[PDB]
Amino acid sequence: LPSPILNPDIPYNQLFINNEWQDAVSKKTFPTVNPTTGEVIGHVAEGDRADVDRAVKAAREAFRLGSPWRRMDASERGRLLNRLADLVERDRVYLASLETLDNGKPFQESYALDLDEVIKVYRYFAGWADKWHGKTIPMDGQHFCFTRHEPVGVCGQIIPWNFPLVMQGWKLAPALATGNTVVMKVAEQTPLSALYLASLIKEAGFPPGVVNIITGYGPTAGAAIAQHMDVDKVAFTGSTEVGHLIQKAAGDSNLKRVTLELGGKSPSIVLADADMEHAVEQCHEALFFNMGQCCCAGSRTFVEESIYNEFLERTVEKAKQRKVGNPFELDTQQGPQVDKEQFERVLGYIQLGQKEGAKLLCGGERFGERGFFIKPTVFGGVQDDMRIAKEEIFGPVQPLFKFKKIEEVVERANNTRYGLAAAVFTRDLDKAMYFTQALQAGTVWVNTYNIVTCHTPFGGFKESGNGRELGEDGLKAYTEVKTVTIKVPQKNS
Amino acid sequence: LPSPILNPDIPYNQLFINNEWQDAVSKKTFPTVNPTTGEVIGHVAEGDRADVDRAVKAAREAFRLGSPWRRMDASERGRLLNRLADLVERDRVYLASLETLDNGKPFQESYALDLDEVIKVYRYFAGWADKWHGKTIPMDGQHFCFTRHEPVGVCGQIIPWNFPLVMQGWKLAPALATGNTVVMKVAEQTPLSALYLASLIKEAGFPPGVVNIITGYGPTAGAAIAQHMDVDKVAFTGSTEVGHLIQKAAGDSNLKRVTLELGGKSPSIVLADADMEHAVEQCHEALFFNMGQCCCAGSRTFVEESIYNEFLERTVEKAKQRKVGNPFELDTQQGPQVDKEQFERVLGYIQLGQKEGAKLLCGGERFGERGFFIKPTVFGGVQDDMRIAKEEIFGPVQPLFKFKKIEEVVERANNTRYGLAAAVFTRDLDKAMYFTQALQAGTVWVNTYNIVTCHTPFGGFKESGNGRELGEDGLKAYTEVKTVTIKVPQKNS
Amino acid sequence: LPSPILNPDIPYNQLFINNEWQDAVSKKTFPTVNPTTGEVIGHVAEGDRADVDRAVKAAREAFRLGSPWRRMDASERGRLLNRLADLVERDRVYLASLETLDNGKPFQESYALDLDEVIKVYRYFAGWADKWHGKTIPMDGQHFCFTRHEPVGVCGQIIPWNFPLVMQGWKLAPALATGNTVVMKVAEQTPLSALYLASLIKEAGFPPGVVNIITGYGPTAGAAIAQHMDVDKVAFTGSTEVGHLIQKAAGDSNLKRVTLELGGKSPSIVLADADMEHAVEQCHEALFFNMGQCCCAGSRTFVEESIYNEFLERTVEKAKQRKVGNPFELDTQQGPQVDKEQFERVLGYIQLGQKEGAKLLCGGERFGERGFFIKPTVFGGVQDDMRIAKEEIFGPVQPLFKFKKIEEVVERANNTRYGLAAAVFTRDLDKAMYFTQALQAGTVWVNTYNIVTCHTPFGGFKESGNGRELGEDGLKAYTEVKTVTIKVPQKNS
Amino acid sequence: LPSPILNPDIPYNQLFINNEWQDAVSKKTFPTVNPTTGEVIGHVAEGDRADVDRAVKAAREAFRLGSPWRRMDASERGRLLNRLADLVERDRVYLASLETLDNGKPFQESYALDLDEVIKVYRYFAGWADKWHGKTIPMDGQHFCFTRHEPVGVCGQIIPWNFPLVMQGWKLAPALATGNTVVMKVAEQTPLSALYLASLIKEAGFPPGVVNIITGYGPTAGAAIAQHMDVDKVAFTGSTEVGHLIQKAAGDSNLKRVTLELGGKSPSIVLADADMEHAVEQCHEALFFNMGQCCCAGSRTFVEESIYNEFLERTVEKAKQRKVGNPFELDTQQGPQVDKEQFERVLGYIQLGQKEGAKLLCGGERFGERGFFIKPTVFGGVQDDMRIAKEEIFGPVQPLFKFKKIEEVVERANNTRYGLAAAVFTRDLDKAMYFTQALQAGTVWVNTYNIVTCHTPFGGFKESGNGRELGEDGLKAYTEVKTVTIKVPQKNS
Ligand SMILES: NC(=O)c1ccc[n+]([C@@H]2O[C@H](COP(=O)([O-])OP(=O)(O)OC[C@H]3O[C@@H](n4cnc5c(N)ncnc54)[C@H](O)[C@@H]3O)[C@@H](O)[C@H]2O)c1
Ligand SMILES: COc1ccccc1-c1c[n+](-c2ccc(-c3ccccc3)cc2)c2n1CCCCN2
Ligand code: NA
Ligand code: NA
Repeated sequence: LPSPILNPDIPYNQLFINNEWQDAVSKKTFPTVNPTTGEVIGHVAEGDRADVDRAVKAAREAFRLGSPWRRMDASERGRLLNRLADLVERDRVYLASLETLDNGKPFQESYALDLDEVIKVYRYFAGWADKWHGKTIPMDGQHFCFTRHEPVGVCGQIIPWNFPLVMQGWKLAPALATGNTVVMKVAEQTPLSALYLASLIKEAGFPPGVVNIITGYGPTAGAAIAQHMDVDKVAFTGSTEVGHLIQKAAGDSNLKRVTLELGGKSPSIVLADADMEHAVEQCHEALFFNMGQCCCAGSRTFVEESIYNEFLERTVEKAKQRKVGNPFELDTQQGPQVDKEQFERVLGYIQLGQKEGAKLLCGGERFGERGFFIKPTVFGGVQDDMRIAKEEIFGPVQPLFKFKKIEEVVERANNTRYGLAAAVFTRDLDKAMYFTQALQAGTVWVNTYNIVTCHTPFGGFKESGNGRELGEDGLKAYTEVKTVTIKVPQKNS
Repeated sequence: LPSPILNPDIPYNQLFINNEWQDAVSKKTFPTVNPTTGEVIGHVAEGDRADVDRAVKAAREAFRLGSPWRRMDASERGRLLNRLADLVERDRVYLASLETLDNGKPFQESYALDLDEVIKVYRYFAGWADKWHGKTIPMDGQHFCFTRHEPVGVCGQIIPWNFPLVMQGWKLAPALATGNTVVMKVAEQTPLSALYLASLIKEAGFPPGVVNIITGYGPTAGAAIAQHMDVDKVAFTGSTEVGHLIQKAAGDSNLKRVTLELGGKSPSIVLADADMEHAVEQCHEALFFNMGQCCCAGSRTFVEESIYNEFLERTVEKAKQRKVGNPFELDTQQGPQVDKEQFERVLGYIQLGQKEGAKLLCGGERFGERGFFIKPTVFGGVQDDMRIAKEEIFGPVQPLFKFKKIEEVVERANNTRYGLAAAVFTRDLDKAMYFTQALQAGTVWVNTYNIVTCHTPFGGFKESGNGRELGEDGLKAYTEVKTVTIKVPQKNS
Repeated sequence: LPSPILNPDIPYNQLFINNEWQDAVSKKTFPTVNPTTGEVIGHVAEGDRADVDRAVKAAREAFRLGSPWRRMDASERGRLLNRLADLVERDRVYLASLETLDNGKPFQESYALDLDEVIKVYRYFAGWADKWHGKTIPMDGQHFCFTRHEPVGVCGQIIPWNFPLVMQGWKLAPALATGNTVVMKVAEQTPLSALYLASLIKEAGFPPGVVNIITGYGPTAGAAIAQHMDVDKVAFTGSTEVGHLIQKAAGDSNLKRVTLELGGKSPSIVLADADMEHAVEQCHEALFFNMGQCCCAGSRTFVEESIYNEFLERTVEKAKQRKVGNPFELDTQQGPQVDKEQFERVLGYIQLGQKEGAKLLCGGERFGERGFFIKPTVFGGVQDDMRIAKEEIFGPVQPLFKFKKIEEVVERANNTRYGLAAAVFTRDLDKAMYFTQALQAGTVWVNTYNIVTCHTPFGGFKESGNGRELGEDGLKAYTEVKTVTIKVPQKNS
Repeated sequence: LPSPILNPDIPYNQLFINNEWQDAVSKKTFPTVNPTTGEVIGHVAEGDRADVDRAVKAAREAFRLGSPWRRMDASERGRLLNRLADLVERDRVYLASLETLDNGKPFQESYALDLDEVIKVYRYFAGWADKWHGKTIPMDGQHFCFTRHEPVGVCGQIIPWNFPLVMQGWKLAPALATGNTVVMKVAEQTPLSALYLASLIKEAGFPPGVVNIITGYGPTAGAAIAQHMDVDKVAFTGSTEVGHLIQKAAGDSNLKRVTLELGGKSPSIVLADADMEHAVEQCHEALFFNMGQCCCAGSRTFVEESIYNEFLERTVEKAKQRKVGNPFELDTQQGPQVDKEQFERVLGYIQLGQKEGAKLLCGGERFGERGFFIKPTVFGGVQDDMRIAKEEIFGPVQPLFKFKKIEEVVERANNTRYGLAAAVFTRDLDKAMYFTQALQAGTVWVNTYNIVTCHTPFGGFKESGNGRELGEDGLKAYTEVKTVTIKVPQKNS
């Protein structure tokens, strides 16, 4: 509910390396475009391989035995994370406003959702810093055996544009809690907010080199991180397509540890006994949240025969009702899509939907004639074999599906190489308990959707990812287990 | 459906101490009665304080730093518990016959349920023996910190008669897996099967004095254990009143650790939307299982008012057809109560129910003319103020209660000093999820009853207990935690 | 290093109940005496049983199903704890000054040690609030099984006078992190600091009733808590003597869960290969810390033959060197003892030491003639059979012991009903590894002493206590495990 | 000292698929050679991609939702793994004889070490099967949240020849305990013992297609598994170079999860204050154990300069007396290398060491004239730049290095792309504690070597691996975590 800053000052537009604001070696820059107007907000440094090298070198120095970062109490890593949270909260209006400027998401979402979870993810992992225990192990023989939960080391972190601050949090927070150093490559489309955050990292007191931020393109900077021979781990969030190239690059370089957080085509499933009104609203936001550009979006809405006409009819009405407009307006629900390419990609899929024989129920075209706005779009009578049913559209397009039986809707929902998330809406206990086992997805929701918090481990089955972020389970990926085994004069229980 | 052994060889009738069969210092015996016939089976050693002191010395010595049992690999404690389970399997028919002889439960229970769980509990904890890890802890300062999950030491174990072999296993399996030594005091009513198990403990290869079994009366042998200045821990399963005393003896003697597993007045709650046929059957067996002598018996049946009369009629029907008879007949559903005293107590409670204004619906008197059999009894119209509603009857009496609202039946189910168990029957997701929170009991079942296995932590809220047994959580009471904190020259993460 | 407030305003001197400052029902008060001058600082409310009843009633209302405290996110319990930390830090000079006024400990200790650990313990458990997970359990049959880690409920907490704020932290922080409500009875000798803290609890935003503070006497208020029929748990820190009465009272009342943190006579053990200078200094502070009034104080210093004369000689010199005086002076190392009784108790033990044939090497008498100061006192040639060797003196008296062999010093160190802590000083690996297994104490230190932090579980073997505080292990005592078990239509791995 | 079986019956020479013995689709075989004699033993089926596809279909079907293996109690997966261990015990002499026949290791190794660990690993993981718990998570909002520790699914398992039975067990035991299905590709050099184990898997009672064993070449059969679009996970133990490829095949195919257990150049480090006799013996056996063909072989021996010459002379002495000969002679300490190719490779490295300027001290050529035997070889004067210092020789060659300072030898021990293991020999507490932190390897030993058991997480830093095997930590790679988040009507703590 506070009011935003409509023309924020953007002091930070350079590379953040070893706590110093820095131009690319090449001195090159590249523009970021405000998607609500189509106009150039400003220019940021265009980092390439040579800048990744400087960043990796600094993060390596910060990770070396006896560095300040390695020697500080685990609890001091906690306090630093906690202070960062406090700084984010202090500058919450600014940060959420900058997010809306650069990303285009509504300011209500940006302030009340994104920034809130950013603050929480930093606070949450602040708490884990000194509670991530190893084991003492009653092994055979005259031994004292235990494990250390050491950091894995220099982590390369690559994130997308859909939730810039949140995706940065998800990566930085657990990596820092566990004592790693970071070289992070943020999306080309949304470089600004992450840079203001790096100023807060400096203000918070993190040693130089522990966090380094690189703005630039994916195939240049990013491939440089994935391919780098002195990066111990890459944590990648992005398209399934690019995921394939990251795991390859790891095998091609130095066998760096890999976590992948990838695409999805997540099914919401409404049984006939569900609270209709609630299921229609949840499935509606399941897809339309963040202008359809959420990775775990409910992008296939499956609906039982007995209730499909009513469900369809109310869903259409909700799409038509959703406020589209300037995201700085408090009641805007859908901002523009992120850029020209994403915008045309989505209109292309709308066109494709119709060519394939899917029934267009509303929208289906540009909204207005400035920026990259698209009318909320719903498709009826979609079938499993259609391109719009199999591929990640990543936009405000809701395809509806009809089903009769439980066995059928399980098979159809799981018949995909994706497996990021899934949801069921039902009043019945046994049905809900069965769906939680049957659906092949990293997160299964019951009578809700998109409830991903700092506490909840999150990741794909199959080609939606490899490994888990958030919660206690999110720490494993940032941990290199060492087993210490010591000969003792006598063992006793 | 295997065949029982009737009137079999019973060599073990003495105290098991430091792996040698011994009578009490005073040379006394006491009789044990077959509840089916009413006839004395044999006499058994009558342990008192001087015998307990003997057993405590044996336990203390087997637990001394450097002993075989302390120095042994944790995995070998595993292999021993597993050998024990193999031996119980080999002699399964003999033990199931012996329990039925001495306690009175049907051979179909004794063989298929009791003995199966006994094997499973030695087997389950055999596996925990070498997996119960301490922690490495990234504390402040220039320190390596870790914890050892050491055994507490000499553990006094006092069990009841209702599941003589199961209760012995619930005690011995976790205690030995964590490497303690045991002085066990078996119930006076059911001494025989626990002594035969002791012969297998010896055959398995447990060092002398690790397990020490004592037969005797509670006020002498039990109280010597609870009051002993060299018992490190008491684990007690029995009556709430005796539990009060056990806790007082620990405070009056040596501040030994105390786990208490006490009585219940556990409610089964049947909502309007439940599967009627299933709910009737489940709540019938919740009470009458093991002749109403189960600690977690569903000894109050609360039923929603719209389905009350239907549930009532079906419940009386099912009580009228329960097969009462000789427990060696493979199809007897109900054996005799365990001794004269228990039999008369339950008859007293039937009478009491009638004088309080509760409607007797069936049974309500002795069955037959030899042994200690009671007809399955059901009461209707029961109120919360009645003594049969408040007190643990511990026999074949099923009181039925009527409720209208959710909020009313939670208050009434929880309005008791007890909290061992509870159960709900419903098809509704939301209602099930609310009751699992709202009911104050250590185990809440949904659409089932009495499902307590080696994996499931079991114990009481309020005066139904202190601590938990079974599962990983059952290991905590048998652990003394030692923190070890060592100056190191330089700490790195 | 900041300067203290020498005459702090003491606005809070009443009972804290349901967020309201409150006189005892009786309107009675009792004085607290400044131990450095012998003069009455002021009067606080004298709570008795009737005031405990009002406190318990309020904490019960705050714990009821659907209360604000029970419904708030676990993470909001974290934030509240974290804000409390922030408030303690804000008012750190005041609080540490008030502690020195009422307790008499040096302001350097009070500020740099006590207050620091108070801030950390609140911050540490703030982090645990939303990370204390239960289990999902792959049990036998067609079941979904999991455990809830519910709060145990209304916790009675009774603490001593030696570290008023710290002992309050150790109790409040984990109890609140896990969602319990509290009725706390603080020591009669040191009521003031805990009351200022309760104002911070209110300022932080904790719901009314969640924390209640009672000032008053042990046998009146305190026994009332231990004996209370609606208190679910008592956590007691105090004398072993009173511990016995708490566990009794629990058995005598409602079987409330009991944790006991009791006395000690902890041995430090210096082997011949230890860094002499360092061992002399560590063993010196091991006892003399907090004027000898630390519970885990190294109150028996065992020293190897080859090095005893040198060790003795340097230890004596350190005792004589230790600055005694006004605790508000920055370089004071030893303040006065807490009150007249403790003061004479210690001088009594000094007298007793000499009567028993122990060799007085320095001090042995009052220091000056105002307040309750005692000269640092060391005894040579102490033997295991002397009263000064067996009993908790709780003052600035260091007895030295000589030993030859490792087996011997193990037996002598463990030959006591106490077992709170222990320490060894040695350069040798195998020796250190052996001592960590052999010594029967809840904390074993290697080449240091008194390193107890929020991370490190802490408690007695034998009659030094029952259960553990601090670290992850500190949460178990404040947890009531509930096992939920649900019948499902089909189980799959 | 039990007696081996020479030239025994070997019925199993084909593929094990869906519990039926089958040849390859192409009907081809390949030979296996006895490294002792040099003579062909028998021929074995040559699996290729079409055979793998067959095996993947069998694994996929046994893993389908609702199958016997999915629906089975976790505890029964336990009991099956345990039956398997009983059967391996029954046929222990036959298997130990068969491993010695096919691989060449001494029967004293094969019987007493290898087979013992195999039994222990099936036994250890049998116990984990029903104890691998997920979590209940007190997340934000009106939600019950929990995790399921589901199996990842079809697991491709590729093992080497150096410990044919041990490596098979390290793979199958954890994977089956967590309820996966397996397609295993056994080494071409050592196919026989793994097929006999398959006969016991069938006798134990594992459902069809749960375990599927394939004999064949790496580039065909191995690569079909790593590249298959329906294998969910690859676990690979072998060479670093092949590990690179495995990681690339996963990225190029279906983003299957990858665990890699790769090569080493693990250093043993002997400080001046170490037990000389013990250190010589330990570092000698660290290298020559299993004929120098142990992944974690102590293949660099760094020795403090003050004790260098003494250590050198004693080490050559111990190399000169190692009993080289027929591995059925019970007292042979060293069998032959495994095949022609390995034999020539190691001879090449001996020669290479001489041309680089390293002093040959003993052996350094073929032993005898039949089979593939090499004399124990030691080099002195070795430098870090030499190829024998950098490359994994994987045979009976012990390079000796000289160091002065602590800081120097950590840098040099860590200066490698490898990090499987390391070890220190010292009596000093502080020095041991520093090395356990400072060395970059997944296992650090202190005053021992090669102590890897079922309890101890094992794996590489850097290019020695990704992830860990053995212990509780080894279960994580075989787990797909599912978060389940359910709307509830009211949340209470
Ligand atoms: N293990 C630990 O964590 C730890 C820490 C600090 C102090 N201590 C111990 O505390 C003791 C010193 O403090 P203390 O003298 O105040 O001990 P204490 O036993 O006299 O009193 C402790 C607290 O309990 C109260 N109390 C006294 N009698 C009571 C009764 N009958 N019922 C209920 N409460 C009663 C007191 O008022 C006080 O608040 C020493 O033995 C010391 O070793 C232990
Ligand atoms: C608030 O402090 C305590 C409360 C109870 C028990 C022990 C301590 C304690 C004593 N100590 C001390 C105090 C003084 C010394 C010391 C030793 C040698 C020379 C000077 C001071 C060491 C530890 C600590 N702590 C706790 C926090 C960790 C840091 N240190
Ligand atoms: Na932009
Ligand atoms: Na005072």
